[PDB]
Amino acid sequence: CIGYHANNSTEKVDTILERNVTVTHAKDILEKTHNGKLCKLNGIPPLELGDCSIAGWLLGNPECDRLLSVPEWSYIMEKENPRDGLCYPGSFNDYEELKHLLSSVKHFEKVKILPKDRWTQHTTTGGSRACAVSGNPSFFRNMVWLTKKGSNYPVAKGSYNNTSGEQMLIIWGVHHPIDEKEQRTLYQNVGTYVSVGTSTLNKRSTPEIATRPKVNGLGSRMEFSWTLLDMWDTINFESTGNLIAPEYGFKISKRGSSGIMKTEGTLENCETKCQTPLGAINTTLPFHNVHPLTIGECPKYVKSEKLVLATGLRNVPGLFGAIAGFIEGGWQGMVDGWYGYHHSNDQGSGYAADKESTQKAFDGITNKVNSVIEKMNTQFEAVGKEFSNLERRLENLNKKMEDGFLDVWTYNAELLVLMENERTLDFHDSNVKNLYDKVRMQLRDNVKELGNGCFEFYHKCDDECMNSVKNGTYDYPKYEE
Amino acid sequence: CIGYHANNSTEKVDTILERNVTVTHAKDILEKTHNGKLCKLNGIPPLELGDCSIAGWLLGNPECDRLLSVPEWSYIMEKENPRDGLCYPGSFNDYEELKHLLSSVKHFEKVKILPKDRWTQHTTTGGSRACAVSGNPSFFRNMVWLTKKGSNYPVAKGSYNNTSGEQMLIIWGVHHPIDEKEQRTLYQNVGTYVSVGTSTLNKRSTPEIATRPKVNGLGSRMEFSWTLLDMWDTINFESTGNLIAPEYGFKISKRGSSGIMKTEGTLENCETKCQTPLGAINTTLPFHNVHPLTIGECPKYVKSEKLVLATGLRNVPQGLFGAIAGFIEGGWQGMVDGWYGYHADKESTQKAFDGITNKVNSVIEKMNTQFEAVGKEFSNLERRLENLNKKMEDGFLDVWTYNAELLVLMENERTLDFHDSNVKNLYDKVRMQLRDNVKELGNGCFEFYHKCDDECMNSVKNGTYDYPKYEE
Amino acid sequence: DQICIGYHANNSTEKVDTILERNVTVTHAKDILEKTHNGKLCKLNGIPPLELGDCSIAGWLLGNPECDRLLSVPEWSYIMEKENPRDGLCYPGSFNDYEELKHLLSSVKHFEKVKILPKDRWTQHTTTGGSRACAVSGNPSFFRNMVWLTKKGSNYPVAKGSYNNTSGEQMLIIWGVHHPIDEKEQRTLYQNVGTYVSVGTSTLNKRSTPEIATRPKVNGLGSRMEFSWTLLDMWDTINFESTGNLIAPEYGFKISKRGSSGIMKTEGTLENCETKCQTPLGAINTTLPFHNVHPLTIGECPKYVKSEKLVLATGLRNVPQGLFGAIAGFIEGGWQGMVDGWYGYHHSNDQGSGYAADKESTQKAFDGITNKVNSVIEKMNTQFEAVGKEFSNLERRLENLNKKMEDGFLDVWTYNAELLVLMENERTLDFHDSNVKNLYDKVRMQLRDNVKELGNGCFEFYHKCDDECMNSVKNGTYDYPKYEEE
Repeated sequence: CIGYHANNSTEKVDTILERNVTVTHAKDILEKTHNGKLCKLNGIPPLELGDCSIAGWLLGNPECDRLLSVPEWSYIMEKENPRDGLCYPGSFNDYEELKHLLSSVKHFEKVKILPKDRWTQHTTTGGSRACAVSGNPSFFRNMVWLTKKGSNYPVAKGSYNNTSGEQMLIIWGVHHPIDEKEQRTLYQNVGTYVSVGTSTLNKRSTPEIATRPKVNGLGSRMEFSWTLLDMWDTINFESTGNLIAPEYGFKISKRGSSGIMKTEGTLENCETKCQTPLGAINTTLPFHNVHPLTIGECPKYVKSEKLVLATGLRNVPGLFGAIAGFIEGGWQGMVDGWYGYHHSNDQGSGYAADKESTQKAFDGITNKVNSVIEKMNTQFEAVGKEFSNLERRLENLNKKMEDGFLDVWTYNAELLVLMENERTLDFHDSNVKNLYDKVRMQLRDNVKELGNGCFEFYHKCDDECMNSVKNGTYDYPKYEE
Repeated sequence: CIGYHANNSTEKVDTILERNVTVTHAKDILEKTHNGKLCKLNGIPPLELGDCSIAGWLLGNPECDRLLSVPEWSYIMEKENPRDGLCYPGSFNDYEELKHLLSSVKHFEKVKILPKDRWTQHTTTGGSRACAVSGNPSFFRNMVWLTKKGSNYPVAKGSYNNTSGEQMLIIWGVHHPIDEKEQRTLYQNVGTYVSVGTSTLNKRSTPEIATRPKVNGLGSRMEFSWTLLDMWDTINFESTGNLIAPEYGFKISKRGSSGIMKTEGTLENCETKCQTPLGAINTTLPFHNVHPLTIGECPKYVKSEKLVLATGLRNVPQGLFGAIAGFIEGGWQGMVDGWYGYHADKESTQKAFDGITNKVNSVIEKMNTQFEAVGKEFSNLERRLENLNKKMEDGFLDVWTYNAELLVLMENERTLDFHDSNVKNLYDKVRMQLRDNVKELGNGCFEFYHKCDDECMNSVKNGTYDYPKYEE
Repeated sequence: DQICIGYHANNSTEKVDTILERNVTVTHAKDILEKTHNGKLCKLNGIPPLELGDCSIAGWLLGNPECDRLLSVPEWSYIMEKENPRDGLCYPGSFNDYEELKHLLSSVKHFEKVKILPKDRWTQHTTTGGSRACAVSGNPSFFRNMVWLTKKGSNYPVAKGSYNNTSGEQMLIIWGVHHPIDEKEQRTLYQNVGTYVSVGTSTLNKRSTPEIATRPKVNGLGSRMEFSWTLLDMWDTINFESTGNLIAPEYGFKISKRGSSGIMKTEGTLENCETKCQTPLGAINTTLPFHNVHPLTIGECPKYVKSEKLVLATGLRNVPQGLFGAIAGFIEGGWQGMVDGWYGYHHSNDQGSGYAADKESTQKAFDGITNKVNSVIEKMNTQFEAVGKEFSNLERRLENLNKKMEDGFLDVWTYNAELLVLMENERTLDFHDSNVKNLYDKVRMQLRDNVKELGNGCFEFYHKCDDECMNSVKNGTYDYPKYEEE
C-alpha cells in the first residue's frame, strides 16, 4: 500500500483555487512581532532628546541642560510635540533640513568659537523671563544676546576661521522687536542689519518690527538661521543691531544620514538592525506588518495579517488525483516522513516511509521557502520624513509613494503566497502519484491493483520481498496463480 | 465516453505559452468604462469653480461673484487656465500650497473680520478699471484697498482675535507701483512697509517700485500672501503705505485633504468612489485604464487594452495532462449542464467552478486600494519636482502593467491545465472502476464487454460500479 | 525489435535555478539580463548631447572666458558635465534657482544666443569693468555675456534698459547683483550708497538690494556676484532699473523645448554613435526587459535590477548518459545522439538502430517556449526617463525622496524579476517532462498487448516490426494485425 502523511495540525492555508485548507506543515513569512523596546541601531545608540526639540537642544534652551548628548548616534528620538523648543518665541529657517542633517552623525562635538568675554563694547547679559533658570531671567546657553553698552551700540564684529578639522554647524539669530522703542532700548540705532559671510554663504537680515500677539509673554521674536562652515573657512559676523550671536559651533562628521523617530519610550540597551516605534525587529522574513515608520534595514511593510506558506501536504486524517484522491486519506501512523508504504504481511504489518523521496521533497520545499525569503533585497531607509506648513504637497508626494509601494508589496506578496501554495500541494500530489507509479511498474502482473493505492500480492511476499519493493529491486520469479 | 464542454464562444485569451486561444469562458479584469459624468465623491460634492482660479474666488474677483460656494466639498473643479484670476495683475505667494489646502474641506465659511467702515483715517474706495463691475471701476470684493485720505496716510492698524471656533485662512496683499509718483498719489509717504503678525507668523514687506510692462493696462502689481490663524490667536496688521487689507477671513475645518481636477464639464448629481476627468468609475476590478488623473479610491491604472482572465476551458468544437485537445480529441456542444460529463458530472463541475470562482476572487480581492489625488500642482520653478512625481507615477504604471499582464498569462495557462487535469482525473476515476469489463478505446470511450443498462450506467456516474461480470 | 521514446541531450553546461532546485544543467537557455554597454557616449535618438567639457552650466551661460571654445550646438538631448567642473563662477558668487535652470536646459529643441542690450548703448556708465579673477591671457576680463555697469567719472545716474522679446521664441535672460565687502568699494564703483537693482516682466517682479559684508576671499575677491534668471515670454518686455550694483545681460537665449531630460555626469566624450538609452559607462542597444549596467541612465531603458544573471531556461533538463516523473525519472537519462529535436524515438530492429525525433511535438514545445520567452520580454513597458536629478544644499530631503523611490523600484523589480525567472523555470522543466510523459503515453496506447512495456521507456515488440511498422508508430498509425505469439 502506498500513502502519505497526516497529523494533529489544524493550520489552514489558502491557495488560488481553495481556501481554508488544512495542511500538515506551514511557515508564516510575515514578521509580526516587535520587542516593545527602542534599541541601538547596528551598534550605535540613538540620540535621546527626551522632550526637547532639536532647536532647543542646539540653541541650548536652559530646559535642555541635562540631556544624554553622545558623540555619535544613528537616529534621533523626539517626542511628538517636544514642548521645549524656542523658549523665546520665534522661528528657525530651513529647520526640517537641519533635522535631516543631524539625524545621523559619526562625530558631533560642541566647541566655543566666539567667546562671550570678547564682546567688549556691547552688553552680553541680555536675558528674558521666558527662558527662566530657577525663577531667574536667562537665555539660550549657546547664544549671546548682544545689546547696547551705556547708550551706545558700536558696529558688532566677530569672525571664526574653522580650524577644528571637521565641518562645523554654526547657528545665529536676528531679533525682531515690536516697537521702535524696544528697538532703541536694546540697540539705540534704528536702521540696523545683521550680515553673515563665508566662502559660500552671504546673508543680510534686516530686523522686522511689527505688532504681534504675545507668545510666552513676548511679542518680539528671534529668527534663527544656520550654515555649515567648511574646513579652513571663515564665518564673518557684522551687525549694527539685533544680532543674536553664536558662542559655540558644532563639529559635525557624517556619515550616511538617517531620520528621526517619534516616540515616548527610552533606549533600553539592546541591539537591532531594524527599529520601529513599537519596538525592534530581529527577523529574517521578507515582510513584516509591525508598523510603517521604521528606521534601519527592514522587511517590506505589508497590509497583511498572515502570509502562511504551505510547506507540508494537505492534511487528511489535488492536481495529480492522488492525495485526497484515489488514495482517499492520509496516515497518522506513518511519522518518519511525508510519503511511504504499508504492505500486508503475514509476518505482521506497519509503517515505513520512502526516505529517498521525502528527502527530495524536503530539499525542494526548503528551497522554495528560501527562494521567497532570500531574493528580497533590503536597504537602509528612514521612512519618516519631516515637512513644514508650506510643504503639504511634498509631504503628500512622499505619502502617495509609500502608499504606492504598500499596495505593490501587499498584492504581490498575497498573491505570491497563494500561487506558491497551490504549487506546493500539487508538488506533494505529484510526488505521491510518482511513488505509486514507480512501485506499480515493478509489480504489474504479480499484484491485483486495488485502486485505493494498495497492491494485493498474487504471490507470497515476506519481509525480504517487501524490502525488494522499497529497494527498487523487485525481481521477479512468480508464479501464481 | 468521457469528454468536456464546448460552445459558440470566439473569445480569445493568451497564456505564457500560446496566444489567441479560444476559450469557453472569460472574465476581463480591466475596468475600461466611465460614465462621462462628474459626480459627488463619497456623498460630498466637488467645489465647482467654473472658470475662476482659486485666487479669484478667494480674493473675490468681481467676475466670480456668482459661484456655487458650498460649505463642504471633496475635490475642486477648475478649468485648465481659468481666465478669471488676478484681475488686478500680480502674484500670490505659496499658491500651490494654498490650493492643496483648499482642495478638500469639512467646513468652509466666509466671515467679516476687519470691516471696511472702521478704516476711518484712510480712503477705502480705491478701485481700478481692470476689475470692472458693469463698466464701473471696482475691486476684489473681499479686500480693502487702503489709500490716503486728504493728503495724509497715518499709520494703518488693524487686528483680529480669532474667536470663530475654527482655524481661519486670512489673505493679504502689498501693492507695488511703477512710479515714485504713483506712490505718492496713493500713499503720500515714500519709505513704507506692510507688517503682519501672529503667534507663529511674522512678515514685513516693503513695496518694490519698478517699471514693468502693462498687464490689464496696469504696470503696478499686487502681491498676495496668506496664513492660517489658529483658534484664539490674533493677526496684527500695521502699515504706513501700500497694504491691501482683508475684509473677510475664512473659517476652515478639514478633514483629510484631496486634490484639484482639471475639467470643462459640470457636476451631474450622481455618486462615485472614484472620479476621473472623463467620468466616474463604479467598479470592483483591481485595474482600470480610463485615465491617469483620478481622485478617490481607484483601481491601479495600467497601460493595457485588455486583461482577459480565462475562466472556462479551451474551446474545441467539432493541454498539460494530455486530455483536452488530446486523447479526447474534441469537446461536446451537446453537454450543456456543466464542464465535464459522460455519454454531466456535477460533483466535479462544482469543484472546478468553486476553484475558478476563487481564482477570480483572489486576483480581485487581494488588491488594496486607497484614496489618492494623482493630479498635483507645480509652479514654473518646480519642474524638477513635477517630474519626480511623473517618474514615479510612470514607475508604478510600468510595475502594474508588467505585473498584471503577466499575472493574466501565468494564471491562464494554469486554468487550462486545471481543466485538463480535472478531465484526465474523471477519465481515471471511471477507468479504475471498469478495468477488465471494458475495452478502453483510447478516445476516452469505454466499450462495455457486458450489457450496461441505465442502472449500470448510473452505477458508473455514482461511483458504484460493482461488478458481477464474466463476459469475454 | 523494440521501440523507444526519449528526449534531447547535449554538450551544454549552462545552469538555471527553479523555485525547487538550483544549479540545474539545461539543454538551452536565454539570459534576459542586459549587462553590456559599449563604453561610449552617444547621440540619443538622433540628437547629440550638449558637451560642456569642464564647464559648469553657469560658466557656459554667464560666459566664463574659460568657456569660450565649447561645442555649442543648436539642439541637444542631454547635457554632459564633469562631476565638479572647475570652471564655474570665476568671479565668486552664487546663482539662484540653479538646479531648476539646469533641468530646464537639460534638453532643448532650439537654443540661440542673441544680443539684446548692446554694451555700446550704456552711455553714462562705465562698461569696461573687469576683475583679475576672470583673466584672459593674464589680462583682467569678465563674463563675456554680461556687462559690469560702474560709475562714469564720479557719477552713476539711474541705469535703465529694456528688451521687448521679438525673437519669436521664449527667451532665457540672466542678470546679477554685486555685493561688495566695503562701504568704500561700494563708493569706488557706484558712488551712490543706498542702491537697488529692480527687474520686471509681465510675470516677474524682483528688487534686490546689495548686501555689503566682510567675507573670506574666494579667487582673491571678498565681494560676490549673485545671479538670477527668468524666461521672457514671446512679446513680453524685461525692464531693468538700477542705481548701482547691477550686472547686466548683454545677450539673451532663444530657447525652444521640447520635452526635457537630464544631465549626465561623465568624463568621456561624444563618439558619434546612436543609442536609445545612454549610461555613464556607455550606451545600451538592447531589447531585454532588465539590465544592470548602471543606475544613472538617460533615455528609454530596461528596468535596472541588482542581479548578476537572470537565466530563463528554454530547453529541457540536460541528462547525459521532474513533476511528471519522466525526465530524470522512469526514462532515466537523455540521448546525446538524438539531435534533430527535443523529443524522439529509438526503434531497434533487424534493419538497423537509429534515433528519430518527433518533430510534431518538438514544434509545439518550441513554439510554446518561444512564446514564454516573448511574454516575459514584450509585456514590459518602457518609457523615456532621466533618472539622474539635480538638487541644492537645502534640498537634501528632496534628493533623498528621489533616492528612496528609485531604491523602492530597484527592490520591486529585483525581487519580482528574480522570482519570475525561478517560477517560470520550474514551469519549463515540468513542461518538457509533461511533453515526454505524453509522447510515451500516445505511443503506449497504440501498442498495448503487442509489446512488453519495459519500464525504462522502451517497448519490446512481441511481433516483428520492420521499418514500415516503426513509421506506423511515429505516424500515429499503428494498426494492428498481431497475435503473436503468445
